[PDB]
Amino acid sequence: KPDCPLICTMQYDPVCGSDGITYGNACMLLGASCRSDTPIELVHKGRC
Repeated sequence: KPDCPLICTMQYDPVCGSDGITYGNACMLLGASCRSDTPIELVHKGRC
């Protein structure tokens, strides 16, 4: 599973991550995959 970032931004860059969720940003995901529930990933850089 990926890792976590170091505070990306608030430039709403909603990306659909392999799990079924649109994260505020692919960065906010690294934080998720790091402490969400399972090994998440990225599929589309937008609203799916």
